[PDB]
Amino acid sequence: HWGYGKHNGPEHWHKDFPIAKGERQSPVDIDTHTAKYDPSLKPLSVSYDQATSLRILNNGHAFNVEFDDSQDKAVLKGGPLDGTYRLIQFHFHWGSLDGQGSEHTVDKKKYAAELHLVHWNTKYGDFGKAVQQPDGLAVLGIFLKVGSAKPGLQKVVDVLDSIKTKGKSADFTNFDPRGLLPESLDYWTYPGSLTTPPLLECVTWIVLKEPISVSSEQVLKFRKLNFNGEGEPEELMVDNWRPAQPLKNRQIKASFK
Ligand SMILES: Cc1ccccc1-c1ccc(S(N)(=O)=O)cc1
Ligand SMILES: [Zn+2]
Repeated sequence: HWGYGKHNGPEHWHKDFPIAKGERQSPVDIDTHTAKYDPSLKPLSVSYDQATSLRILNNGHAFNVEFDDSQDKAVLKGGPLDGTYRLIQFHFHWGSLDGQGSEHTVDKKKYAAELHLVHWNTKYGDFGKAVQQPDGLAVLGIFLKVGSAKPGLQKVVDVLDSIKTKGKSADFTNFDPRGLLPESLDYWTYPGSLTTPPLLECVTWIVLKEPISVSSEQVLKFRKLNFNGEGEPEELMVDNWRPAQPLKNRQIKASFK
């Protein structure tokens, strides 16, 4: 079934997931000149001090760093959001080359990678319920450019050898996701979807203006991961990104002038 290759990639997804051609699909191009500053947008509130990471998993499409979301430990609120969203996992999308890899683009510019911190609205009780709601998820998206290393990313990079193939997981406790954030929390926001199947239209996207810098060696190690399972022919996990989708009847709002 679905993946990122010629025969099962983004152009094919609509056959099993017709919502692929829906009215609020993600990612999108962020046209910075058309985005409107909204002075009524509140600052983001990122509360990750009590975050409890548990595990890192190669799921055959990316790797997820998973958190304990059974309590309000790591939460996102404020910004465009009403209520409290719990961090459940983060993952990345990245390219085979430094000039591609992000899902969102900025004035059509592609970054080397994009970090997604996935949160669900606690008023819906669990993640599975939340993805069935138009305001069920808040995903914080952060662009990665290649330059200096991101020290807070290195513990992720160093465990990737142990989860090379699909279905492999490793203990990944005591990781602090605060080390993945840029200085500024200025953001764009719009209503959208999951960027992989099932492509559900349940996401409030919050995309940070300021990218983080990662080193060429760090992203190189992302690209050594495998889509395949152990004992199967090696296919490098690269270019696991969906391209920009039609904006249709949506406005992107900016928290900043
Ligand atoms: C992969 C998956 C399975 C069931 C429910 C949600 C997901 C999912 C898909 C995409 C994202 S993204 N890349 O928009 O942050 C997050 C979760
Ligand atoms: Zn993602």
